[PDB]
Amino acid sequence: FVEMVDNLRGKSGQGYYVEMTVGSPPQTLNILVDTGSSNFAVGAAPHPFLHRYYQRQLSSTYRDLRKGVYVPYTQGKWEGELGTDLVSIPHGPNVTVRANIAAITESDKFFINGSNWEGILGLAYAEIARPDDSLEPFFDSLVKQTHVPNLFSLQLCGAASVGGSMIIGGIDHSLYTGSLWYTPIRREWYYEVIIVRVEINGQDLKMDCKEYNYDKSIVDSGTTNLRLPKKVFEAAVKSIKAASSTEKFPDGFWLGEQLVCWQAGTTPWNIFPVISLYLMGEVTNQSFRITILPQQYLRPVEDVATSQDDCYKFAISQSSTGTVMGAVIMEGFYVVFDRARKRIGFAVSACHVHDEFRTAAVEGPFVTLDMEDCGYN
Ligand SMILES: Cc1ccc(C)c(OC[C@@H](O)CN2CCOCC2)c1
Repeated sequence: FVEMVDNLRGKSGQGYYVEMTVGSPPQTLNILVDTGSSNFAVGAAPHPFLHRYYQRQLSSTYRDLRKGVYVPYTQGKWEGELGTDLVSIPHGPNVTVRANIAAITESDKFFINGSNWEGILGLAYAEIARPDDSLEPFFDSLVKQTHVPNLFSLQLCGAASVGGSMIIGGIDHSLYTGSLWYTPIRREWYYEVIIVRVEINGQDLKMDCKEYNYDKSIVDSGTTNLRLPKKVFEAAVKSIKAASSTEKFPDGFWLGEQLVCWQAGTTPWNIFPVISLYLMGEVTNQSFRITILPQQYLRPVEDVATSQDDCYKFAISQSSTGTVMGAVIMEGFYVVFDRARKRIGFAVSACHVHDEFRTAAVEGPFVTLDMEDCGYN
């Protein structure tokens, strides 16, 4: 798996992408790695933000499916023409697969101006595939047509330019320290899990854990932030605020309506608490917890032209769709999407940003009763 190490790149805030090839002869493209969706979709027309795009006319192996797809989201969309073609991952396993490709022909607020990626690799399950679950996801096609074991793992580092590794079909023990702790995939649509307890600094929010997962809790490499349902966010923030009263901050800041700025190297992190999520374990009444630092929820905003200081965002926010464990969470950990056994493994990342005081941690076992009742029906 050393072939796959460091095979992800990116810029802060713009997501992590891997190099892929499509069609014959190979067209090289940088493709966003997204565990929060299930479509393999690539730019197929000269949108001006794009370095590159899929030229189907060049590919002997391309086959039109004579069906379109339309993918709306909040303030924007993409849409395209479905087909299949041969796909490889140069710094991945040594296979070639016939995959569904959504050739993106029109879009709105999808592509990022200044980004170096041109497509998206949805790694979640068929259930949430558009237009429907009959459209087989890439990773399904990859496993079905090859002897690649049914799992992948991600080490998202983020140092500006960010970096990481997507190990396809296996686990690289060099990417983590300590032991892997596993949480069940509640259902195969998103990578859905159950949070059973939340501690800020050690103290818990004392809320009906059912809330923590209203209506979902998911692991999503395509989201930057830790999202938290309305009520959980309220209490979450209420407590982080109390942990941090040493200095005063505006209301908008907590709502991600404004950024906060300190002077160069002048923001010791200790006015902010560590945050621990307890996840459902593999065994009845057994959990484990993952602990992240404020260096995870305080993310430097890359470049602001109207300033020169240490201006971080607050990487936590509300949600109507549920908890979303994004890069704020994932960059503390090596994460193993163990699809074969329906579970996600967390371990301390060999690359997470630690200091001389505190660290990201994964610890267990803990005893937690009624973890099932934490899941919404
Ligand atoms: C790069 C990009 C552009 C547009 C959209 C809508 C993107 O979303 C990526 C998804 O993984 C978003 N998550 C949000 C949480 O729920 C699952 C989908 C990415």
